[PDB]
Amino acid sequence: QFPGLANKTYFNFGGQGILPTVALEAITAMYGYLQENGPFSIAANQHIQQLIAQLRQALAETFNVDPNTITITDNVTTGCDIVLWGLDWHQGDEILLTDCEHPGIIAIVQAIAARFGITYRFFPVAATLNQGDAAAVLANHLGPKTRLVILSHLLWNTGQVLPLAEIMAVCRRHQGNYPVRVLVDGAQSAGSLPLDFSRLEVDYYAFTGHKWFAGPAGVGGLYIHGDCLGEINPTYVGWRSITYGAKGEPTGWAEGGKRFEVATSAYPQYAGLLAALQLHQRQGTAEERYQAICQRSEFLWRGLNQLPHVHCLATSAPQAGLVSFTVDSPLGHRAIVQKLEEQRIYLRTIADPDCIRACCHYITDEEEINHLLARLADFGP
Amino acid sequence: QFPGLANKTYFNFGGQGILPTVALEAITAMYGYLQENGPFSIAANQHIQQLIAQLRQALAETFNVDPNTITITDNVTTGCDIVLWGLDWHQGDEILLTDCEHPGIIAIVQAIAARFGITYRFFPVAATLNQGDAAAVLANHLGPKTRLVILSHLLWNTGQVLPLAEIMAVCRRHQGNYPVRVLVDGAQSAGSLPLDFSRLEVDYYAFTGHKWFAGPAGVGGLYIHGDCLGEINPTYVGWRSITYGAKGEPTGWAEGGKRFEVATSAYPQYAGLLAALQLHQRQGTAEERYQAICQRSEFLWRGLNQLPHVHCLATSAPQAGLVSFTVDSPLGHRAIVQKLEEQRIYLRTIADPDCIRACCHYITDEEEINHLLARLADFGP
Ligand SMILES: Cc1ncc(COP(=O)(O)O)c(CNC(C)C(=O)O)c1O
Ligand SMILES: Cc1ncc(COP(=O)(O)O)c(CNC(C)C(=O)O)c1O
Ligand SMILES: N[C@@H](CSS)C(=O)O
Ligand SMILES: [K+]
Ligand SMILES: [K+]
Repeated sequence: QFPGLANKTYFNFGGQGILPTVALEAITAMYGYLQENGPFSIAANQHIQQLIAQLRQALAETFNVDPNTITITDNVTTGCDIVLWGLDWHQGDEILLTDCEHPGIIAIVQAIAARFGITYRFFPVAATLNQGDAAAVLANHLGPKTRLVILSHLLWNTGQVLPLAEIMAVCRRHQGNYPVRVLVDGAQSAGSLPLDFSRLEVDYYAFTGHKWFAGPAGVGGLYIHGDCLGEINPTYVGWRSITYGAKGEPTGWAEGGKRFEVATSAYPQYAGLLAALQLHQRQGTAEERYQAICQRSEFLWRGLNQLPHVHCLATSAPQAGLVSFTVDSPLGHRAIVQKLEEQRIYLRTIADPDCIRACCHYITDEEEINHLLARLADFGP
Repeated sequence: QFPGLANKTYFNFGGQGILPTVALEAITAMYGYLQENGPFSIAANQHIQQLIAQLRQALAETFNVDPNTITITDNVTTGCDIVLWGLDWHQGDEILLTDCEHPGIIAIVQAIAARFGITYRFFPVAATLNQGDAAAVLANHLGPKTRLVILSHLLWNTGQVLPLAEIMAVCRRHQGNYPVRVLVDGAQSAGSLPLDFSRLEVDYYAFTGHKWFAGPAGVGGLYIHGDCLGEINPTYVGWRSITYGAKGEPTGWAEGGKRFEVATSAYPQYAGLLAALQLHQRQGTAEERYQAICQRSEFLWRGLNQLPHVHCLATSAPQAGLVSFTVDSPLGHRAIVQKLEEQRIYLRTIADPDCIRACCHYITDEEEINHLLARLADFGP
């Protein structure tokens, strides 16, 4: 089902997943449908609307929520932009972000701070991978003007799964000028951790389809709890965002998540993500896949512990499929990742902390892990 | 090269262009390159950046401008959203729009009005298709508080080519509170009218590749004159928008137009637009192509004039490839467009004014036009 795995040793799912054959077939079939029946026509436009609704529904079912809470986007970042630019910020309002957030997300925050006169402070979570409590660190940083906390459910740099439920309680127990809300960056978590937003109570959860879900680059989504929808004003909008009047004029915002969708998008790619989502559910439940992912990451982590010059950041088994580690060598992590790539072994360098990250998916196997171990064994001080 | 033309009679280029074989080949080849070399790796990431640079450069050459003025987007609307949300609006600032702008664009202006307390009015341009002066109408509406004028270079509803140069001069000569700037919606003009931003001076020009340029749905762009760049603050941003420091931290904005680019997009589609652009230039100059488009639209227009129950909105030959008309019939224009599609003849209904629109491209032939005319003749009072 995943042809790209065969002639390589891939551990970069968190960067982009290997596209399954059913996804490529769906993409290709959609271009064909458009060429045959349109591309612009009553038939083609109806087929596109039906496709969009099917993908919105598939995502909704994935997270066990109502389709109205789902916005389709192009990537994780756009979901964060929609939430951050849509909040009715006031001068002096404060945003707290962990010290492990993506530089792109930090950039939106700086842009917001410049535009609305809000302020932002980081709180340290990287150091809580093996000890401490990230929820308690947050409690020690909440203030009177704190309105939004931004965190990645699964940290892209260290592989820690933040204690989201406990963190939500902490924010909800806080008595301040604002009911503290939390925007979750789910780039690594969605598609690997079992996520059920009925059971787990969240405010805003941004994700993408091109990483753990193994969809094509260019399609992602955003979840907004039904009760937080009214707090998010549309910013980037267009013809997909509105309801229409008698003369084709705008009369209001489209229902639910649609108000945040803009204009023409890569429709064939939506069919690709839908097909990939369906393939995963056929393999087993999110829970079974998650256990399989952990089985592989612990196997890799154990092997790495056995190599004398490799040092895993985590001192206990990985909580998900990310395994970060350093290598004692005169070379530097960037050179080591390049040398591994020359051997068709694919990992990624992490800037902070300075280390190397491997991603194990449920489709990763022991021979791949053992091959990675074999090649790393050669680096030394 | 344009396979989709066979077995249908297509006049919806303005909605979406028929994708050329070279474009589909380039899209498929890109998925293949990503499967073979990544999809996330040093090699794959470099190849994607190179592809992005090639597309930006090709767009730059298309309009005779420096690549630094080009932003890659997903559609026409996004370009307008970048310009509109990026300007530093103050209560009472005014935006003037023609009375023929797209509903999605009007909706952005409305969201802006609500958030910054700006105001907007329409100047009547529709009525200038056959008489009057749109530039003069603009002059009589220009005021001390007008900060920006939004207009479609080629009107999507009536097919009028607005006097952009004159209208630009009108705006330059004005003496008001703000130096008056003009944002152009080039959904219909780009790819049909010969456009040179070195010989034609514009401030902002939003376009897409999926209409007259015949690229895939999902890739477009925005031109911002260098003198206007600083006035546009990045709004939706992400990892593609910034430069990086030593610990991978944001250190400023990416070069030129890159700062308004967000995050992961459908890269294979970029290869598709690049290929469609290169084909579009393989077939004569923009002028030769524009003359061909007009030879086709005048032939349809003339033909429609001969049909007793059809009435073209334009009383002189169309200035571009759009030919709008009404039909005298109890059926209504939507039923007629549906019936035409039942015969694999593809046109579209326009909501204001109530009419039908046909798009003639340089690849449209007289047999297709004669076919549409034979079937249209069947309707009557
Ligand atoms: C926490 C997190 N947020 C946001 C993103 C940006 O992805 P989009 O392009 O979908 O907005 C990533 C991607 N990470 C990568 C690439 C990685 O860690 O290898 C991420 O890990
Ligand atoms: C003037 C104008 N502006 C903006 C758009 C929206 O395009 P994007 O999806 O690329 O933002 C269109 C679309 N027209 C159509 C569909 C038509 O003429 O049939 C348009 O004609
Ligand atoms: N290439 C950078 C972009 S920051 S989202 C990275 O993925 O680390
Ligand atoms: K070790
Ligand atoms: K007539």
